[PDB]
Amino acid sequence: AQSRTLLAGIVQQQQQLLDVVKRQQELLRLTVWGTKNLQTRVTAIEKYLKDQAQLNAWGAAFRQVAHTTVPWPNASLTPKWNNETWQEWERKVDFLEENITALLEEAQIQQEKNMYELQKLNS
Amino acid sequence: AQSRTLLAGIVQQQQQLLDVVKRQQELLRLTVWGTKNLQTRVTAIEKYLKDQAQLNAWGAAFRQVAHTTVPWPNASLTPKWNNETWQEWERKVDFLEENITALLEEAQIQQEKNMYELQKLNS
Amino acid sequence: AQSRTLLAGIVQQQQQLLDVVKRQQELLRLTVWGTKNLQTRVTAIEKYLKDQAQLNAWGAAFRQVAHTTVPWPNASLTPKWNNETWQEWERKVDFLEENITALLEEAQIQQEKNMYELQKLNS
Repeated sequence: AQSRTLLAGIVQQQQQLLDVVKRQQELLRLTVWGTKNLQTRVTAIEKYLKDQAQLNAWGAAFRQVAHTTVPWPNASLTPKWNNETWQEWERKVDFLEENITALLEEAQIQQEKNMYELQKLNS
Repeated sequence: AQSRTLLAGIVQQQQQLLDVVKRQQELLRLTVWGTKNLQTRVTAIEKYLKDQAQLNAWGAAFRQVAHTTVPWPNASLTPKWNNETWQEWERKVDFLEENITALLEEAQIQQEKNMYELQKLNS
Repeated sequence: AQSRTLLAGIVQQQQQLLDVVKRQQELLRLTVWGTKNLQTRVTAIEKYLKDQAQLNAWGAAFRQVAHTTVPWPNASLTPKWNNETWQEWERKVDFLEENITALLEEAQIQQEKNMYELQKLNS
């Protein structure tokens, strides 16, 4: 009179939920790539911003043998405050990622065991 | 002596977990919109960067009837390398999204069936 | 002849899945911070873009006591269309976040109850 058939469905439902959770993990990685990719473009833009500062006044002098160049900084480069804070951000993802992998590995071992034990009841 | 009341709670817990997973999917879409929205702003910025290149030296000549215009490229536009790679990124999200929807649809059909069978035991 | 040992494993598997889901929530917050952080950098860049517009032609005149300054807008600032739309984006995350917390709180109360009832069967 045991509801093993019902347990088989419940145990299977957990497996399907585990698979979807894993998919979210891979989808999250794709989103992280887009954000980082934008930063690479930003670095290229700072460089061009610097080139402007070089552009100030050309030929602004026809009775002098000199050219005035004023390369005043344009892109505010972050050396420490963002870098140190950004490293912390990347690291937290690393600890959470490692933790999720540990739980997933345990769920797989346990999920297989739950199913293996179920087979023994009706093997 | 069967623990159907306990199964009712377990089956219900799976339904609540399924709902939260779905919420993460919608939340993920909102995050994707913010990243893409930033790219649209970036495209507008490249345009203004191009306008600078046009600015070089105005009136830098009062004894000549000519103006020196040097529109040297400023924004490095990505035609293929990023576009081809970005398309792949968007596509992987598409295949993972389609896969998650398939698993969710199966979980709903199965979740309802697990509950429907439980009612039969105590209907 | 009841499979309580099997239920103990199934109930435990749900707890492990709940923990991983929570981790995704915290990981999602880190991703949101990176996107917003990029916007702060963008605001700094608009400012420097504005400074360029100020740079037009310096010393472009040695027989006149005047300087031509043309600060034509450079960064297209979004006052309403993006702000109003961005607020909606942040708000939807707020409603989904609040909803996920409610479901998580119910799952914890129910998860503990499912385990508590199981102990009674074999306490």
